[PDB]
Amino acid sequence: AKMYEVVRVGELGLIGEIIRLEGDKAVIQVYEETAGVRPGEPVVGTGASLSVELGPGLLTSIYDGIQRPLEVIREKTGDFIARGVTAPALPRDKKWHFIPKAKVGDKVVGGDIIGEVPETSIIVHKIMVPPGIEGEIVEIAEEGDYTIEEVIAKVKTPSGEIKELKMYQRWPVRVKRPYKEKLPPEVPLITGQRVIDTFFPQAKGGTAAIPGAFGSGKTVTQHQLAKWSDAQVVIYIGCGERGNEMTDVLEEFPKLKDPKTGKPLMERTVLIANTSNMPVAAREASIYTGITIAEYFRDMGYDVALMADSTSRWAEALREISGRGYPAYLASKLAEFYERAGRVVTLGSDYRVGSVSVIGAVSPPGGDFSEPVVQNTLRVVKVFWALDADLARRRHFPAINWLTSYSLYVDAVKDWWHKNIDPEWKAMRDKAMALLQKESELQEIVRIVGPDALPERERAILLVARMLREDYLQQDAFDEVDTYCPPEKQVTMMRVLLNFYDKTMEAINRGVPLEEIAKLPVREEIGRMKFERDVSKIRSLIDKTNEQFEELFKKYGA
Repeated sequence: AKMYEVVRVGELGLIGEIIRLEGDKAVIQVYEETAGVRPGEPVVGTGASLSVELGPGLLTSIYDGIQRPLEVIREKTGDFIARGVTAPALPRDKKWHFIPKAKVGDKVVGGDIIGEVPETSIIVHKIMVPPGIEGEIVEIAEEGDYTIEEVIAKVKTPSGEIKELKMYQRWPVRVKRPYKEKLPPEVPLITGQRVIDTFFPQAKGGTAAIPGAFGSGKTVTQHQLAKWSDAQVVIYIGCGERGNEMTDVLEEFPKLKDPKTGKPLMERTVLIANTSNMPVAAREASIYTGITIAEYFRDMGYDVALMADSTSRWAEALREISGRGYPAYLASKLAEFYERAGRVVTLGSDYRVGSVSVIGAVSPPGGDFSEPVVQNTLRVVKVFWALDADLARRRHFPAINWLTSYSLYVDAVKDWWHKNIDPEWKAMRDKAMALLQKESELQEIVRIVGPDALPERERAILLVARMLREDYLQQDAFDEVDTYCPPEKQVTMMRVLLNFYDKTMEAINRGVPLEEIAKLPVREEIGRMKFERDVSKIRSLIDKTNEQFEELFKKYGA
C-alpha cells in the first residue's frame, strides 16, 4: 500500500528500496539520497538536488517552501488562499543592468564578485563566482542589460575546463553554503529597542526566539525588528499562522516603508509562505529554502536577518511512520538549521564578512510549554525575548519580561559597546538589572507584609526601578522619535537614570526625605527624554539633576 504521506499537490517524502527520503512535483523526483533510478511505483530520478535559484529576482518576491512563486485565489472567510505553482523562481523575461567588476585575465575563486546588478532602489546585488569554481576569467560581459539565462562570464579552470557563469547560481537547500570561517559572536545586531540592545542583546550571526503566541504586541515587535535592525536584507518565513495573514501580506506588505530610506521595505525582503493549503513537504523544506537564500546574501558581505513566524503550520508537518519519525533526530535537524546561523568570513579573494541572524517564533502547545518545539538541544537558542501577556495588559510596551528573558551574548558584545559607544555600557546594564531584580524581590515581600514599614532606602530603590521601567524599558514604537533608539542615545538615557539613582541614595544618606526626591522637577524631564531626538539635550539632564539635588542639600542640612 502507498502511505500517501501527502495529498497529491506539490511535494512528498519518497522512501526507496534501500534509501529513505526524497521529493518530487509530478512523479519525477529530485533527491537527497543518491539512488539508482526506477524503484517501486513508477518513479524516475533526475539530475539530483532540491535546490534554489540565487540571483537577481529574489527581492520583492513571495515564494512557498521550495521557491515556486505566487498565484492567489480570492475571498473566503480567511479571504486569501495561496498555493505554490510550478513556474520559474527568477523571472526569465526581465532585463538587469550588469556592471562588470572583473576583467579578462583576472584570477578568481568561489565567492569572488565579478559583477554588480542594482536589483532594487535599495540593494545592489553582487554577482559571485559559484562555490567550487576557480581559475582565469577568459571572457566577461560588457556593461549592459541582460536576462538571467545570459552568460556574463567564462572561467578557465586549472584543468583547462571552461565554465560558463550567469547572474544566478543553484544550490541545494539542504547543504550549508560554504565559507572560510565562522567568527565568534562579537558585533551586536543593533535593533534600536532599548530593552533588547541593553539587557538581552542579539549578536550578528546569533540565534533568538520569541513566543509565537498572538498578542503581547508580537507583530509590532516583529515589524520593529524587521525594519530597524542593522541587517540590509530580511528573509521572512511564515505568513500562514492565522486565517487573514496572507491577506495582510498581499495588501499591506507592499505599503510598508523601510524607514532608513523611505523606499518600500519589500525592496530588501524575500518572503517564504507556509499554509494549511500547501503540501506538508514544502513547509518542512521552507526553513532550508529561507536560510539558503539568507546565506547567499551574507556571502555578498551583507548582514541578513532571517525571521520565522510559522510554528503551528511548520510543526503540523508532523506525520505517520512505520519501520523506525526518528526519536533522537526530530530535533537534531532543527539544530542543524540553527547551526547554519553565523557571522562568517565568506568565500572570495578579498577579506569579506557577512552574517545571518536568526529570530524565530516558538509556540509549544498553547500557553505553557512542555516538550513540543521546546528544550531538546535548547541552548541552540542563545537569546529569548519573553513576550508576556501580563505585561501587555499592564500596558508595559515592548511587553518583554525582563526577568524571564535572557541573552548569552552580553559578554560577547560588551567590547563593541565599550570601544565604540560607551566604556561603561556593561557596568551600567548590570547595575540597572540588579535594581530591577531587587525591585522584584521587594514587590513580592511587600505583597505579603504591606508597604507601610518600608525604609526610605527601599522606597528609593522602588522609585528608581519604576523610573527605569517607565523611562527606559518602555518604548513607544508608534512615536516618530522613540520608534528607534540609537546606541548613543541608549547609553546617555541610562547614565541619566543611573546618575539619578546615585544622587537619590546619596540624598537619602544625608537625610533628604524621599518625597522631596520623588517631586524633583528634573524627574519629569527624565520621563520624557525618550521623546527627545537631540542626545546633547538628554546628556544635559545629568547636570540639571546634579544642580536640583544641590538646591535640596541647601533646603536641608545637606
